[PDB]
Amino acid sequence: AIGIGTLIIFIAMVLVAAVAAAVLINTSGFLQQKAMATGKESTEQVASGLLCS
Amino acid sequence: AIGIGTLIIFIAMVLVAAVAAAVLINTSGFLQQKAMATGKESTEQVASGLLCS
Repeated sequence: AIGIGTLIIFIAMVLVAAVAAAVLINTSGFLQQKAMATGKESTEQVASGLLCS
Repeated sequence: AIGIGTLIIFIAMVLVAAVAAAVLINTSGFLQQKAMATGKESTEQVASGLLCS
């Protein structure tokens, strides 16, 4: 009798961990974009300019 | 984390020293002209003349 239930709740544990992992993976992706963008943009700003002759 | 910023501000140090150097170089140029001019002119003045016979 006991055995049956153990299996069922095990399935839930798996799925819930999976769902949480998805958040972390996705979020890391979302940040990767902006992280790079900010650095490149900021460098181009400080480095570039024109000079009166 | 720290490394990133060090690089960026280094760039600024370079450019600011460059801009200051430009002033000194240019200014020296501006003075070179007048310095010479004054000497030549002044000599020609003291040396030249006419005499009644």
